[PDB]
Amino acid sequence: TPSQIVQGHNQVIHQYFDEKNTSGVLVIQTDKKINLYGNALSRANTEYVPASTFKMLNALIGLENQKTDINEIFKWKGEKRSFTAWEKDMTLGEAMKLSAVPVYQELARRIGLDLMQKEVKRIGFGNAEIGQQVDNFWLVGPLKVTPIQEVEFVSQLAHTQLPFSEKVQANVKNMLLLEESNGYKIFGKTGWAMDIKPQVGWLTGWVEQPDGKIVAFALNMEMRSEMPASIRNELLMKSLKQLNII
Ligand SMILES: *C(=O)[C@H]([C@@H](C)O)[C@@]1(C)CC(S[C@@H]2CN[C@H](C(=O)N(C)C)C2)=C(C(=O)O)N1
Repeated sequence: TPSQIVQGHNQVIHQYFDEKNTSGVLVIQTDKKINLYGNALSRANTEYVPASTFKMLNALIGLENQKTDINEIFKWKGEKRSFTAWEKDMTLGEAMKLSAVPVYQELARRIGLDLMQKEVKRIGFGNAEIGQQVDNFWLVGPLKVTPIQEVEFVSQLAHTQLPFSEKVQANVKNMLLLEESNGYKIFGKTGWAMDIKPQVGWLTGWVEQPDGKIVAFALNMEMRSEMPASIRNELLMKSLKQLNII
């Protein structure tokens, strides 16, 4: 009789990250209970730059302080953008789905350094430090946040418990919908800080199950330039399936 290796979801997710030859953590929160998965659990309490995940908070601050509205069309003013898909006029919500940096730089500059630092410190996001550069403080420092802090933030968003108006949080939630099928909804925001070393990849969001239960997640991993952007989505979805969340 041979031995049998018993692969629980903890071992599977740890080895999912090992297979990509990188370090990563998946933070899960539901019913005010947080679980850690992956091959680098100490990442969960390490500060990283939020990169494009900060768009969620940018949008909340801009809508709450009436610097924009969900129907405003941000015009493409003619510079070569990083992707041709970004070279069009679009709303805040379309820019959220596309992670269209220049729209959120326009919004950040409307908010202004003063209001932004004060709203970020009021929310208590991460180390709550934005420095003097209002258009990149979430990409190159000084703002940093742990994956646990991101799961706590996004779970509050999903529950409309952040210190913002209900309608503002509801509108930002609708910008983050990624997938709907069979009574499940998945919301989230990817991020990838390429200019810092080591690079950091994010995928933060939540699942709404058919009975309404919310299961929030923050995936955080080291990226390398040869990786496809979809590696974050692949690792998230396989792990969510292994955990029976979807
Ligand atoms: C968000 O974090 C990031 C901001 C910081 O620019 C943004 C908008 C770009 C990317 S992907 C990035 C651009 N092209 C690189 C690439 O694919 N290769 C081949 C290295 C990485 C993202 C993202 O989340 O994917 N968002």
